Amino acid sequence: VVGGTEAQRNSWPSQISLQYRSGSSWAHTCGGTLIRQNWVMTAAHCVDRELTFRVVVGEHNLNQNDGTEQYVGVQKIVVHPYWNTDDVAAGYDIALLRLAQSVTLNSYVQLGVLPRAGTILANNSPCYITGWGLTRTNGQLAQTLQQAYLPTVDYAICSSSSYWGSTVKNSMVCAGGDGVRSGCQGDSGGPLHCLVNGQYAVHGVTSFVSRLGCNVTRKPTVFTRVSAYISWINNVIASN
Ligand SMILES: *[C@@](O)(c1nnc(C(C)(C)C)o1)[C@@H](NC(=O)Cn1c(-c2ccccc2)ncc(N)c1=O)C(C)C
Repeated sequence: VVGGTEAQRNSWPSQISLQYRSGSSWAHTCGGTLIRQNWVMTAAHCVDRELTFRVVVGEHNLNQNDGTEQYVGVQKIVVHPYWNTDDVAAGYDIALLRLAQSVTLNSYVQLGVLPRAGTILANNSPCYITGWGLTRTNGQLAQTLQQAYLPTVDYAICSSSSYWGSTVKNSMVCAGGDGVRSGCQGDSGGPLHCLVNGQYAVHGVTSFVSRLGCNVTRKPTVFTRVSAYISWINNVIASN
């Protein structure tokens, strides 16, 4: 997250860190959202590689024992049937991970609430992106969970020429684009929390940014619109 601030320890309990084993250690690669005690929602492009993954919940500082972490393995990965490797502009950038074990819920580990199917947010809706991603373009990962106020940019504006044009689809959500704050490498697969009716719900799964850089003016961070896949999500968990 570029232009963010450190999130409080118990602010975003649904956030998880998706890690893969590199050598004899584990390294954070993407974010994700806990939606069931044994199911995690993330980006398809995060699990496109033939790597061994693990999930960490109750995580705050990547390199320090917080005394709240739970480490669980991934037992099954379900990518959207229409997902096309490396083709993030086509959409369908979403995947579900079935955990090897059910995690324990407490003040640091909670399920993120999903929006009702078809829900679209008004322009400039208050949202927050969270993650341990790069704090600067071509910089380095954050040590502690970061958060940044990222207001939505409706489809009409985001799909305009001065913005993303045809690259963005209606199955996506645009947030930010002020040139100061944004998502960045390592935030992928994570949640976009938006305030709706006094409650925070996960309306997006972080997908991509401009090839030019993370925080580019008029190039908001793009997310998969969660509300467009509620039926798919329910179908997967129900038969797995
Ligand atoms: C997303 O954070 C993410 N996913 N993988 C990674 C690495 C491996 C840590 C860099 O970071 C990142 N978004 C993207 O990387 C999306 N992206 C791609 C792309 C496509 C397929 C697989 C990986 C990456 N390609 C081009 C551009 N412009 C992208 O943003 C953050 C959300 C910024």
